[PDB]
Amino acid sequence: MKYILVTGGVISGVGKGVIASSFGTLLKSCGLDVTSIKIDPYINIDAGTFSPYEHGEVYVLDDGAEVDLDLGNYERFLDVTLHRDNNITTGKIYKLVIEKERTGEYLGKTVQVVPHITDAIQEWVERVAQTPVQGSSKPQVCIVELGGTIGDIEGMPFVEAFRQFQFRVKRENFCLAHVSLVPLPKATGEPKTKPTQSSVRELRGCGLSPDLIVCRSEKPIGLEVKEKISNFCHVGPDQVICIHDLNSIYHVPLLMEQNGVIEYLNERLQLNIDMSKRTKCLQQWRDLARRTETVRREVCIAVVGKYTKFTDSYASVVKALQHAALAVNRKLELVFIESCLLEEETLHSEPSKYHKEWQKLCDSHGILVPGGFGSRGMEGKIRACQWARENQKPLLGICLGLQAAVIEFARNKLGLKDANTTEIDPNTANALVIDMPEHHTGQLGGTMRLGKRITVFSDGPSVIRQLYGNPKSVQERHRHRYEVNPKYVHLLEEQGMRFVGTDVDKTRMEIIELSGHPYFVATQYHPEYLSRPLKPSPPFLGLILASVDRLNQYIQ
Amino acid sequence: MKYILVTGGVISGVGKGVIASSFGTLLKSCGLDVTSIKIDPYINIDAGTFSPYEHGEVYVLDDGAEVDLDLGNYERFLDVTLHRDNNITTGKIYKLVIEKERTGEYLGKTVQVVPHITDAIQEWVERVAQTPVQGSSKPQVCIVELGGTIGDIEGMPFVEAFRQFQFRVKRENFCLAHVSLVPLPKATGEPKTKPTQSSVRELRGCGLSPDLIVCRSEKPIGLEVKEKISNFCHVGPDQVICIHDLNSIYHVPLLMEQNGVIEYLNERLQLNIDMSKRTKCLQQWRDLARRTETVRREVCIAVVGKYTKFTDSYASVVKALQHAALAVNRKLELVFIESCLLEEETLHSEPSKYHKEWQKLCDSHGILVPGGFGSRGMEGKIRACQWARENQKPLLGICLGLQAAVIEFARNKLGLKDANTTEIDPNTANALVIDMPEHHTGQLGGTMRLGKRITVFSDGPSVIRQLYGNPKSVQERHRHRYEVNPKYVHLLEEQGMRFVGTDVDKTRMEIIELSGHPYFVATQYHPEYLSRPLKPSPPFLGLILASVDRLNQYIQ
Amino acid sequence: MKYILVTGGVISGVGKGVIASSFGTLLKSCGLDVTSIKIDPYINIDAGTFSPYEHGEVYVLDDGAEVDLDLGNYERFLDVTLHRDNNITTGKIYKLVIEKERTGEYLGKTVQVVPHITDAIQEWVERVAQTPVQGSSKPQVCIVELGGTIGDIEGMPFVEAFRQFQFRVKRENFCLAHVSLVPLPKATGEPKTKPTQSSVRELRGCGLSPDLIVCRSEKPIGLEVKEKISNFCHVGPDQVICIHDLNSIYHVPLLMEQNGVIEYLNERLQLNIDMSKRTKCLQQWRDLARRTETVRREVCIAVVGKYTKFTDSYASVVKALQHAALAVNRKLELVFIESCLLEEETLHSEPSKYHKEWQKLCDSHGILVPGGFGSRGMEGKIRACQWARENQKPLLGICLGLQAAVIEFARNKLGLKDANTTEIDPNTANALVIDMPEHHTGQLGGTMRLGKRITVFSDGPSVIRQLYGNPKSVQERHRHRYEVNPKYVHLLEEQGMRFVGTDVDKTRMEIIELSGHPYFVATQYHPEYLSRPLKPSPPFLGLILASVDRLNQYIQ
Ligand SMILES: Nc1ccn([C@@H]2O[C@H](COP(=O)(O)OP(=O)(O)OP(=O)(O)O)[C@@H](O)[C@H]2O)c(=O)n1
Ligand SMILES: Nc1ccn([C@@H]2O[C@H](COP(=O)(O)OP(=O)(O)OP(=O)(O)O)[C@@H](O)[C@H]2O)c(=O)n1
Ligand SMILES: Nc1ccn([C@@H]2O[C@H](COP(=O)(O)OP(=O)(O)OP(=O)(O)O)[C@@H](O)[C@H]2O)c(=O)n1
Ligand SMILES: Nc1ccn([C@@H]2O[C@H](COP(=O)(O)OP(=O)(O)OP(=O)(O)O)[C@@H](O)[C@H]2O)c(=O)n1
Ligand SMILES: Nc1ccn([C@@H]2O[C@H](COP(=O)(O)OP(=O)(O)OP(=O)(O)O)[C@@H](O)[C@H]2O)c(=O)n1
Ligand SMILES: Nc1ccn([C@@H]2O[C@H](COP(=O)(O)OP(=O)(O)OP(=O)(O)O)[C@@H](O)[C@H]2O)c(=O)n1
Ligand SMILES: [Mg+2]
Ligand SMILES: [Mg+2]
Ligand SMILES: [Mg+2]
Ligand SMILES: [Mg+2]
Ligand SMILES: [Mg+2]
Ligand SMILES: [Mg+2]
Repeated sequence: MKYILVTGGVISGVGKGVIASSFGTLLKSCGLDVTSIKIDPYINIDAGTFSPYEHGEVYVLDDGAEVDLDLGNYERFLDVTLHRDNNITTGKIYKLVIEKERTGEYLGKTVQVVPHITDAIQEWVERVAQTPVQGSSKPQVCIVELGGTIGDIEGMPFVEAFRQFQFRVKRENFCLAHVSLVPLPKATGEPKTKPTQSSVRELRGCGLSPDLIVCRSEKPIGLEVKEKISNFCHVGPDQVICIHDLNSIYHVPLLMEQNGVIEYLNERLQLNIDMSKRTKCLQQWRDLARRTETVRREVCIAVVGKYTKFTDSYASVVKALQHAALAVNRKLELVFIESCLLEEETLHSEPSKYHKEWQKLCDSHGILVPGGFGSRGMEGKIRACQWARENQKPLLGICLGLQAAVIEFARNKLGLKDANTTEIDPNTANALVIDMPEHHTGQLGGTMRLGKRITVFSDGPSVIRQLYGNPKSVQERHRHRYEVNPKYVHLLEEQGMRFVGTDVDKTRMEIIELSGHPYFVATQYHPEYLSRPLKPSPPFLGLILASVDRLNQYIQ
Repeated sequence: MKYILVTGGVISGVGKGVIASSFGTLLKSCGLDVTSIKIDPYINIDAGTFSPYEHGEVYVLDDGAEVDLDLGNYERFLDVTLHRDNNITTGKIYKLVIEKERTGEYLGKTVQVVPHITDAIQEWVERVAQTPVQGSSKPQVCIVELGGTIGDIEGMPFVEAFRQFQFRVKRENFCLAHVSLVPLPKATGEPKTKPTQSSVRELRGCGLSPDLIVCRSEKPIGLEVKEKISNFCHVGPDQVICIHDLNSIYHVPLLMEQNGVIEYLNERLQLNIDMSKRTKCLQQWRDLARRTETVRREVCIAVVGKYTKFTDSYASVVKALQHAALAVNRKLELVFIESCLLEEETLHSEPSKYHKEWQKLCDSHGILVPGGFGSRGMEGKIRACQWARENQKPLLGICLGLQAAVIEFARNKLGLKDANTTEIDPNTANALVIDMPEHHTGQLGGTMRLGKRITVFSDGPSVIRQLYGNPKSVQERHRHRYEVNPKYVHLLEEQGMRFVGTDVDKTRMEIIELSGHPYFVATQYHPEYLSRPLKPSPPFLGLILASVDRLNQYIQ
Repeated sequence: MKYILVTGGVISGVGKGVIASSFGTLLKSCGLDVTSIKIDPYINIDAGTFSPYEHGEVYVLDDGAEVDLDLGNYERFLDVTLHRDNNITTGKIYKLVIEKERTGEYLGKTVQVVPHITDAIQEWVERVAQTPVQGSSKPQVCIVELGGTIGDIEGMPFVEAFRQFQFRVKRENFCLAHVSLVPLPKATGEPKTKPTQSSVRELRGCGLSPDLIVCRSEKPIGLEVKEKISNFCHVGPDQVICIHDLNSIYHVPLLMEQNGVIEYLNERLQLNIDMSKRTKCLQQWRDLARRTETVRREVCIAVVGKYTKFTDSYASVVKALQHAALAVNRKLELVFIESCLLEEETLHSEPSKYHKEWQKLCDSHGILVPGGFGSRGMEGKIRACQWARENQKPLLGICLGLQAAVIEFARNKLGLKDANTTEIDPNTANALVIDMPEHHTGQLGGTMRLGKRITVFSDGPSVIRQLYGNPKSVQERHRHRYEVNPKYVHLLEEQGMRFVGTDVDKTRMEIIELSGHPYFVATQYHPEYLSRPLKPSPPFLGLILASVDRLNQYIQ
């Protein structure tokens, strides 16, 4: 088992995740099995506490784990399926060790950070690196990405663990890549290597020695800066890799392959890649990165979102839209519309922003209501679903656009003008959405539907069955708690709201599709968790093909 | 509230505990209320897992907590009663924070070491420093002793916490004392200040600045070494305190008062001691420290102990014996006798060590069987209790010498030759000791008798009632699980084994005293937890007064 | 004597010189006597070895010292006269100590870096801080600017010296200001305080504690960044000073006075400024900084310079031009014309750049030939002087434009077509410029005319006498070696080349002024060494007033 550790230098927002993912993509293209581990030095255990407006985009693995979005980035770039243990945190390690000590399996000894916490870290890393992530074959390389910057208090147990680890796994199996900031004060316009010198000094002091240096700057750095860095950091000048700000993120593995990273890793980790097939063709990645700078025709999509700030709060959604638009060969223009600026309460307060938001929503080609874990701004979501329903505008709803869609449908098409949720307003005669928790053996009470579940379609006349390649079932990822009530599902089925897919027991409803409309569908699950750069997801594919009037042509 | 933080320098075994305790003793003598906090950077939560041969001498507070022996040292030197929270560890802090995060009282934020763990440490320290330890009056100074050496990974959260803390409590209320090693290579016989320079550099880097430097050497250091240290560490030359190896530990507060520490603390922390009464007489401490170097007549006591190694494995016991001997005005010579080297199995293996151990046990004036948390070597304890019973040699048993004494009494005086425990050999018709756990409301099951409990004596003719000042009750500290069976307690009461004291409900037995013997008593509790330098404990007092034939004279 | 030390943080080009000069300007305006010391950690002793294309603009003090240009910046901003010892370097200190040791005035002891080099540094600093720089009154504050970044090997003796020094001069007389880089990666657009945290940690470790933090960013930083910095660096949030990129350098003292630096220094150094007169009016500095952003009408000046690169290679010249243009109330547009691109050798090689350079020289309003210490490109200087002479374009020559002007005058007006220098081509019958070195008692041989010398004018009809306020003499600064030959000075005086000023002995010639021309003058000295922001120098004043046809109007 070979390891590649990716550490960070001067500051935090220095670009470690894209470097690690690109390493993975290169090695994958060369024919290797690659897993990856992300280490977060914060005290949390999961993302089930994280507020959406505070961190954004809980990513859900197919075993039901709510983890960092960085594991989502690895899943997209490497095309693998990671588990909950592929994400180590400080809280997880300290909890495992404190519990082990409290049930007396250290045999009365004093448990200390060194060596017990570092032994725990090393055993965890060695353990989850042999777990298969692509089928059943063992991985051959593991990319470990360490969060934070060297010198911080929070990351010291981990660098101590990895010093000992580099000697435990026989250094010919261990490579370290250091990502640092080469700043450039515009008072003189010269790249400064002094912060990199300091950070590599701290790294050497802690016991680790870099094999690659990845510099982060805005344009390329010359050979003099490269030679100064290789002199102070003890690498070769070819092992100093410059990654400037490129067009897209899909150009970073190509820029890494242009700097000859594959040959250095093939000799340093003693892999035995046969460097003959075009040097392990990254051919379709080249096609995709070329399309990213070629598309011209625009498609405008609206995103009715509560936390309009985009500190990665709709990351998987935006990326599913991008992967869909690139395969449709069109440029994506994304509009973010606050959902609370759509209710006429703002009209009562000040009509200016109300009107401009409504005009931005009106001049769009398609609508996407994402799933906010909450009820704040749901009124705007109902208004937007209604507007799109009575204007023949294509719409896709995600885990809450289903609830909002069925609510507005009942309200303004079946006369149940008091239909609402039990999310809020739990005092309602017409509870259109109810709470049907999961009851699996091993539960006392009930919890969400979490993870990969099977879904079976109903009948013939539906487009979602076509976009999915006409299969009988489809496995997707669920993170919901509330459903719709079957009384009403057969009430509002005579009126135009067909239910196309649901579980094997037919007790819940997952995909609605109101007929007599170009594209009006909704899903309880999240389709943006299985969207990859080289294979988009069929719901977003259809939403893009409909918003530019290419859907029917694509069906045939 | 004023604080004094005591940190450590070059190595670990540098003498921090005695420095902190002596600070406390000085300030106490000057008329102040002093509490103290001990910080252990290890991952454990309590000492209930610690093996006795691994750390030695679990100390039991009077609320039932099993803590470090350093809290025992503070209790002896300061004459206070500390609680479980006066002993912070890394495990306690990380467990409190992980639990707070897992029940969502950080409100969805990311919990990080800085600032959340350091905020937790600061709030804990501020909290337990206002808890009264002497009656009900609030403390005025708090001595915080930080374990480990500056620069270690385990102690970084704590020094970060205390940097922020020094600014939160208004520096005129915060003083730091740094204890360092001044080594002396005998190749040249000159004290070296260079390691102190390095450690104070690391301390300054982490954000703290010393107010006192306490050097640790074998003989005094001159004024040139003192001036070099004050030059590199930014203190005055009078704030460099030399503590060499003295006669006893009772000379350290006197040596601190000779270096004018009280005046510096009175001006630096702005206490308002009225330095007139002999400068706050340490008079009876002077008497005790003088007696330590004056006593001449010897008394030899045997300690039948399993783990003959004395890495502080019988600390409170040995110190109770010392406090008893000093008030009796005699020198104490302590013999450690392995309990497993008394059973004739070693006689079968090799009789040499068997015979020499038995001769050491035979030429002693008194026997003390301590309480080992286990059953290893109990056979030797039975043999020793029997030998002392049939030779009129004074004996005191502690929490297991009671069980061993009653076992040998039954065996070799009432014919129940198969009497044993349920500790080991749970298959016995004659279970002399049984398991009567505590059942207090708030329990599901049963746990030990732990902490301070009341004890009432039975009748008139007993010496233990006399040594205790003839009170009706006495509060002591229990850490036992097994008792004796009442059937047998009234069986072997006609034969000479009187039961003098027990609980209020008379369902257990605590003090046995077999009459027709100079001094043969036993106790279920531990009397060595309430033994102080200036007031010994009556059981050990009587054991010393009997082993030198001064008991009857002392009674009158 | 009060001290202010200015140190540097993360990188080198962080802006220390302007911060130190602005401190000086503020304190000067408040009515204090201020001196300043610059510490360069390089091994050189003077700038007499520095190549002009390598460092640029040797500045000449009025005692004959060739020093850094930073002393020129202090002289301009503070309006003082510094000496050679106001510029400490590593070479100076180590040479003084090595020589002291080699002549046995350490009395046989071992001389070590600590304490002997640091004692030398401290005595030097204490010594030159009491030397008067403005008349004869003792200074009251001293600004010490330490070059380089904390953590470098070259600057460790100096920070050790200043730790000891802060305690030697009684901390109430010592203040430290730390200038650091707050970088801003545009991937997220958030200012990062982590490098400042690291550098202040190193600074604290070395023994110094900041009193002010001066952050360097492109736009202002908020109160959250300010609070994070004050938390980690132990200052108040008002002592965190943000200096963004402003219009000019004359806005930095005003931005410092807006952040209340004067009040903090008045309380911290216990100066006794009476903060009543507008809080010590920086009134004419306000006028000048306002004019910097108000001037509209343009004036274009050409600079025929060898090393067209401007790494501060014509700093004093460009600044004299700016100070002149601002008082004339016009905007200055400066053109840099390579002197070697004017000889027709480039015409033979490629005429494109030749022609474009000649067109840039042709479309200018005035010409300035600066003094290059050499002979490279002098041919272009002769061509430019000739072009300006036969086109009635105003010209000013500086220490080599005098030689070039007299050479072209002889050549193309008196028929001596082989007139040249002994600088190059030492084989010439018509040596128009000769070498007349200085012979002062205390010399074996000859050296340059270096430092402040007196100059007496000749007669009535001249404009340079008018621009100087019609004085009899003027003290200027000389750094030349070659002069003109008196035979020829009376040869080409009938032809239109009048000599207006020279020494007291009339053996050399300093100011030529060819009549029958708007403004054609030349000077052997450098007038750009006495040019101040609030009083320009008369030669450049006249050159600007002539290039915009305002000279004659200004004369009356
Ligand atoms: N394979 C990846 C990796 C990165 N990202 C996105 O690109 C942005 C920048 O990535 P990253 O390198 O992780 O930036 P930072 O997290 O700010 O830098 P660091 O990890 O060093 O803290 C992130 O929002 C991430 O969602 C992505 O699209 N796909
Ligand atoms: N470990 C080091 C490295 C360099 N220097 C000093 O730093 C100075 C160079 O300044 P700087 O430009 O900041 O260093 P660079 O190596 O050039 O780094 P940068 O890329 O930021 O320019 C030199 O005088 C050198 O003596 C030092 O003292 N200690
Ligand atoms: N008030 C005190 C403090 C110390 N001791 C005893 O003296 C010995 C040495 O004390 P200490 O200073 O704590 O030594 P170390 O623990 O080895 O040093 P450190 O705390 O720095 O690790 C210990 O066994 C302790 O039991 C004591 O009798 N009474
Ligand atoms: N921060 C310091 C302190 C001292 N020195 C050097 O260390 C040498 C002194 O050696 P040493 O005896 O080890 O230092 P001392 O201060 O005397 O420490 P010690 O008490 O161990 O003798 C001197 O040459 C001095 O230049 C140094 O380089 N850096
Ligand atoms: N009072 C001053 C100070 C600075 N300068 C000029 O402004 C430029 C930047 O000044 P400085 O702060 O010294 O920049 P650096 O030298 O690059 O930064 P540092 O001193 O920290 O190395 C320099 O070219 C200098 O000539 C100026 O005009 N007048
Ligand atoms: N001395 C310190 C300071 C901070 N942290 C950790 O650093 C993380 C914060 O990351 P970063 O953003 O890089 O630190 P900031 O203080 O916010 O610095 P910056 O201004 O660059 O954002 C937190 O988890 C905190 O636990 C640490 O380990 N050691
Ligand atoms: Mg990242
Ligand atoms: Mg440099
Ligand atoms: Mg100790
Ligand atoms: Mg020495
Ligand atoms: Mg500078
Ligand atoms: Mg941050």
